[PDB]
Amino acid sequence: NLFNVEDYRKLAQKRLPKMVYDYLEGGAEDEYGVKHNRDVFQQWRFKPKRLVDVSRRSLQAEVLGKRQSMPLLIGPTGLNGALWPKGDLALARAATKAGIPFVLSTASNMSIEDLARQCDGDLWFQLYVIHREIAQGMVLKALHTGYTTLVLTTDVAVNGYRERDLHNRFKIPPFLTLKNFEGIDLGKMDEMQAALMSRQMDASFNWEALRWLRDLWPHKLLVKGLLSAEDADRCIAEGADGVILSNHGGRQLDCAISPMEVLAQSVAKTGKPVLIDSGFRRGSDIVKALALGAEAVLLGRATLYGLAARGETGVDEVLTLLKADIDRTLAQIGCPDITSLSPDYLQNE
Amino acid sequence: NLFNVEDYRKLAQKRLPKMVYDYLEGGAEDEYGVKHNRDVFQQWRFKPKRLVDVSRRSLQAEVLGKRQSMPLLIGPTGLNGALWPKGDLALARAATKAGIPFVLSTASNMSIEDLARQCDGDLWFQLYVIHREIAQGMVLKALHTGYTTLVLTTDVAVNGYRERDLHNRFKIPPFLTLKNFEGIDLGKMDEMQAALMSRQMDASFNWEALRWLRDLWPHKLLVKGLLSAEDADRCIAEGADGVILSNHGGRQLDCAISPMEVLAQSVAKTGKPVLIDSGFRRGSDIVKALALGAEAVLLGRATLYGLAARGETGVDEVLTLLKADIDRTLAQIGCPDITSLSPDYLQNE
Amino acid sequence: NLFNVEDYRKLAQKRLPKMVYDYLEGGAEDEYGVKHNRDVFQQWRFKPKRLVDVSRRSLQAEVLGKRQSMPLLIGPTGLNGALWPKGDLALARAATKAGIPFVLSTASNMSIEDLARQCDGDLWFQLYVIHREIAQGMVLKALHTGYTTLVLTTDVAVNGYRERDLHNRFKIPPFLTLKNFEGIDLGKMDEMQAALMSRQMDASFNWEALRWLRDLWPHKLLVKGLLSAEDADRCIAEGADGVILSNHGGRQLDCAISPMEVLAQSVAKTGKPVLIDSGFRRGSDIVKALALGAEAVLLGRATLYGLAARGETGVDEVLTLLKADIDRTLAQIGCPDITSLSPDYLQNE
Amino acid sequence: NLFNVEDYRKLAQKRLPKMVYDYLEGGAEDEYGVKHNRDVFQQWRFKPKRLVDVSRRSLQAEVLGKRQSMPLLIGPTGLNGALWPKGDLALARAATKAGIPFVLSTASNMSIEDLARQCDGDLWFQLYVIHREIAQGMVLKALHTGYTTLVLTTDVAVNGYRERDLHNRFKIPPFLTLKNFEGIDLGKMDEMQAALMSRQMDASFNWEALRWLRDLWPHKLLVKGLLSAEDADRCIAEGADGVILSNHGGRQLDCAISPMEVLAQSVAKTGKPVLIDSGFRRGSDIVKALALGAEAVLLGRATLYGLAARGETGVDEVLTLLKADIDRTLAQIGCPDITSLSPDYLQNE
Ligand SMILES: Cc1cc2nc3c(=O)[nH]c(=O)nc-3n(C[C@H](O)[C@H](O)[C@H](O)COP(=O)(O)O)c2cc1C
Ligand SMILES: Cc1cc2nc3c(=O)[nH]c(=O)nc-3n(C[C@H](O)[C@H](O)[C@H](O)COP(=O)(O)O)c2cc1C
Ligand SMILES: Cc1cc2nc3c(=O)[nH]c(=O)nc-3n(C[C@H](O)[C@H](O)[C@H](O)COP(=O)(O)O)c2cc1C
Ligand SMILES: Cc1cc2nc3c(=O)[nH]c(=O)nc-3n(C[C@H](O)[C@H](O)[C@H](O)COP(=O)(O)O)c2cc1C
Repeated sequence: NLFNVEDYRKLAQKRLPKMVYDYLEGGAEDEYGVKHNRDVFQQWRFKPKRLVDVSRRSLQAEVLGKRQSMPLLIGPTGLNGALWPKGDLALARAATKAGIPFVLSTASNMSIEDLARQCDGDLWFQLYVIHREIAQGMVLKALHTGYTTLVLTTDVAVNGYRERDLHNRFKIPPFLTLKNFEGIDLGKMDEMQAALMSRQMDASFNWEALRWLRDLWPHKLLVKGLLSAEDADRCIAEGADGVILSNHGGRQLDCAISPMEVLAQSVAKTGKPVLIDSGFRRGSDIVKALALGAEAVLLGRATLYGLAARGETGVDEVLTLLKADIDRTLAQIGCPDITSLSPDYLQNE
Repeated sequence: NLFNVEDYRKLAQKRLPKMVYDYLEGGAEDEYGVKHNRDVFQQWRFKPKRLVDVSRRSLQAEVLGKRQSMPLLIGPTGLNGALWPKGDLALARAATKAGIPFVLSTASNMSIEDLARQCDGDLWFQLYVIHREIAQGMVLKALHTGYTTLVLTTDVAVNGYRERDLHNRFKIPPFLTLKNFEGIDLGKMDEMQAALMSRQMDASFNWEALRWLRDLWPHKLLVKGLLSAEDADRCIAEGADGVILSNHGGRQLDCAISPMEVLAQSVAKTGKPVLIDSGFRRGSDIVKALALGAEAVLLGRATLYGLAARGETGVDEVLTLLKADIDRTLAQIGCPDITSLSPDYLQNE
Repeated sequence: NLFNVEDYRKLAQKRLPKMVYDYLEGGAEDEYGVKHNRDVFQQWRFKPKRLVDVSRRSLQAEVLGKRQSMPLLIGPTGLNGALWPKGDLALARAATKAGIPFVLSTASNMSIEDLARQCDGDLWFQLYVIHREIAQGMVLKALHTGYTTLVLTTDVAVNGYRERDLHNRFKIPPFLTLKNFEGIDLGKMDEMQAALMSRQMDASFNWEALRWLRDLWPHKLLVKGLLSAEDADRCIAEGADGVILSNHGGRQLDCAISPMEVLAQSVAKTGKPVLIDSGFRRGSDIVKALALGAEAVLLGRATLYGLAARGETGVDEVLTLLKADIDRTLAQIGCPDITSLSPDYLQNE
Repeated sequence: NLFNVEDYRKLAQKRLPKMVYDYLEGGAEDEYGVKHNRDVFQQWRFKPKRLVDVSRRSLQAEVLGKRQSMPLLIGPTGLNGALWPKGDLALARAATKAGIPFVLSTASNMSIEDLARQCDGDLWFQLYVIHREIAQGMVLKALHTGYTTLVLTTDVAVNGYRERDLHNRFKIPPFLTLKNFEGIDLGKMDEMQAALMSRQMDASFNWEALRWLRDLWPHKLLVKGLLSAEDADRCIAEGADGVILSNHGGRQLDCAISPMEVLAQSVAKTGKPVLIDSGFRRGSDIVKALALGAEAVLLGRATLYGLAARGETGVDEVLTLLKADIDRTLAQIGCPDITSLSPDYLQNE
């Protein structure tokens, strides 16, 4: 009985040790955030347009100007190897077979260059800045190995207070190593940035630092973790090619608004691509966001449930159900072409 | 203990095999739709008018200009034979004894001409278009056998994702055959529309196609499955004599609005009869809709519970309770004549 | 543990046979009405006024111009004898000891003249009109025996559909007889109004009939069962000295609004005393209504729980707790004199 | 597993006898008040500001013009000795080690002068007026022993109806004595204010009485128990240096609004420090209040859970978690300096 994402979550819960499952499903503090991420979608309902010819439908769409099979992406999630062996490759291959980009996390278990060597799909790289110089190295690595777009996630200045992990004394499984930080120096002055091997990131990274990153990277640049049209607009003003509204899937700040709450506003104010993630499980959630103007939706836990439960095949499976889910929804609301979606198909509840 | 519709649902659940019961009660995906269909009625409460003489009450009303015993109809539901032997006849006979129309489904187990031959009540025919030519045949059949009004349901361009059926591997019971598609050709060119024996309808049927249907049928024409005043108005502009606001009882699109949400607007904009279904269980739900301007309410599952539980007699029983329910409500709110209902008797909550 | 009304309900449920308890606690259809009657009070919260001298408090108040100990009344409830022997007397005596009026029901187990003979408190009479002439007899009886005010309840044109009673085949207990209809004629022409010994009232009683009643009764006249400022205002225009907003404690129309929803409006429009009942259990509910302008609150089930659980003493007990409850609330919100209550002490939620 | 306040409540429930636990956790009547106190915080969510340098954060803040480690205080709670031996000292010492004030209750188990003798932190004194002359004595005592600020709580004109205590026949534990009322007179005329040894306070204390208190005390004066901007403003007009919006943690009036409902208004109207308590458990609740303009938040039950569960160490523990909680929240919303908080970081839900 694997007919939707929730079915995959259930199977994933059965196969993962409790501690790993909690680490994946868990959110910050009371988890009112993850709940809100799901509940916010009920604020909109569909007003389908009847008697529209939907015999020929299209989910094809440009994201940052580049055509892909559907406006979905497998977003950046770290420690995927803890969910399934070579999790990073499995995810990237499923995304490639589906015709959509895959975003590699700075905390991946497979290195930037190894994935590129083993997968020919559209690869994006998600950057966490712990040490500027180290960040510069990874960015150039990604550039030199053909990663098409850079994603700066800015919502982990400090670690989220996830109590499930605290109660389980969650210790990052043995085998899992942060590959991208592998083999890095040890001079005695020419430097002790080695001190920067902590569990905390550079809490000082700011707008000026973004300019630095902007000059460093030549291709499409996105800023992830935004929760206001004002921040999204500033990002564009500073050179970003688009943004990813997100609350990190409820794992950072339990009382953060859902990105869906500032989606329409960010789209109207920035005039640039506004991607989004956090809370997406049903094709309907996805269509609601696209209808409000989102360029694309990034999947977090949805595809991880497929990975955890059945590896690569599970990811392929989750993506085909979601694709068929989206397609079916378009037919039902009378919007044959996904690029024609508009607020017109929605009713605020 | 058979005092209301819910009591009949309970008895029906006891008598039907689980798989058939799930197929009947089930909705699309999370079933937030069927729930919403029920919950929306709580958005209105009654403000009765006291000291009104209600010693003589009338539920009589014209629907599409034709008087009937009460503004209710037994709506189109397919595979009624799966709920009770000769389900279609049982329903039609109960409706006839009650003085209200019965709508035969394109997917009925009794043929268009057989029902007409065995029942003298007001018979309506509900059309699903799978193959144009086949549709034309059924429409002419219905015309020639005395069906008074034609109903085009437009909300099944594609099949609803009903997970209860998927989990039960629901296979349309053996005996049940789609009678109306019986004995149809097999030429080798003069044609393979035989290819059109799938579980999918003509997803291309559009406004132009509606005109075609409009010229084909000479009597009253209604378009069912609408969820916007704009669509309802276009239907009238294209020749329809009225519409049936509906979300197919929550079985097609889980996040569709309830038709009750666009009822008042459709009535004010079209100026033509606006019938409605989806979620009706209590006489109060019915009176609320009539008060908002609905010409009539079509029963879906309510009368099917009566059928499933006690056959024809069960349907008669559900209709007498509902009639007495409506009558009692009119007395209580001080509107002796059902045709005098207005938004004045309601309080938006 | 008898510290509030709910505690008395619990004890009453333990002492009454289930069928009698259901008949008392029950509401119409789904009982969404009784629930709403309780829930509506949460729409207001208190904004107390601090540093006000509340060392000397007063609950004394005029109702229809006549001073009483507190703005409470034990309202009309029929078949009180089914809850406790000589229930009507017990209630009337507790009310008298408390300094508030008691309203005798047309369906009481003790006759109009017997109660007056055995209780010297302020007695009101509640009239149900089944047969005009019979009604005239009771009204004159009440007049001649010293009942101070007449109450016409208008919300039982037809009986409420209470499903608990239907499931229990509730048969009015053996002993209980409708005393006020005792010993009445049997001519053969001079008449068969004997036909009017049914379970249904005069559904034709209207505004003209109210004028008739108005000319018949010389003292204070109140119309009970109103749910709109418009009806309340018409009642005043037709001669009523005040009204009682009420939905009969949720036992008549499950979807009726709570009288609390039209309280402020009725007070502002009529300019006459507006009493109210339906849903009152906590002193806070009572103070909220008084603050919104209600002249007084009638208790229905609250005092019946005291009666059912411990007879007269139980009623005395419920009234002293409620009085102390009200008094304590006045101190806490800083309104020492109950007649100084105003919307100023409330916050709409 | 002691990672947040709720964890300490759980441990406290395990260690305290039920009767003492109920006396601590309990609220007035239905306890809809305490629930509302918690629920109201969900009316706001965070809109963090990204790309802000939060590598250096500050929780330091002035309260009534005096710098302290963070805008928190351990508020006045009586009978602390019933929760842990020498509870008052334990609380005061934990607060002092944390760098924040401690407020001694008039009903403390340790005397005004004994605490001052044993603790050198910032000590505030909370005054309940039962007898004017007795009140004057305590106020002068506090003045002479170095207490920095006086707090008049005005929301106990009468005792709250807490039903948990009534059901448990809660009798103030044996050992616990009201130290501050110790050794006081017994003349025969020069007086029987001895009559004022009841469980009730001076219900007459009013605005004029506040002036009296104002002239008596030379330092900072705060009025606690306010629930309206109008009352808060009057307090300032009468000489108070600030106020403490509060509903006494839901223990006095079950339907009282939460102070959070008049926080912004009180801040805008008075132009003076507006402190607040009632319902605070998560750092997020605290940051929301500060963002709305509160000068500081007083902890009631939160720190008592630490006391009850692990004495002084438990209090130290609750304060370090709360401090780290607040600090983490500031980083996450991008407001490095706690004094820079504004409504800008919130989204009304
Ligand atoms: C186990 C797990 C690991 C994650 N790792 C990262 C990461 O390394 N970098 C990043 O930018 N986001 C990371 N995220 C956040 C995701 O990019 C995404 O914002 C989020 O999961 C979306 O919400 P959803 O899980 O409801 O889809 C992670 C999320 C989860 C659940
Ligand atoms: C078992 C079942 C079969 C149905 N079959 C049909 C059909 O063949 N044609 C059609 O137009 N609607 C069909 N409907 C939808 C109904 O016409 C009606 O819109 C719906 O049931 C109304 O909602 P309700 O079930 O809450 O009353 C069906 C509904 C159910 C529950
Ligand atoms: C058992 C029972 C009997 C009643 N009998 C009468 C009656 O004879 N006449 C009348 O006017 N109202 C009658 N009422 C309605 C009450 O006057 C009153 O409106 C109602 O109970 C108020 O609501 P509450 O029960 O929540 O207080 C009755 C209510 C109950 C629960
Ligand atoms: C057990 C207990 C004792 C209290 N004693 C006092 C007191 O003596 N004086 C006072 O002003 N407030 C007193 N309070 C109220 C507190 O000062 C504070 O307003 C309240 O607890 C804040 O709510 P919270 O408990 O949700 O934090 C008490 C509260 C509790 C729970």
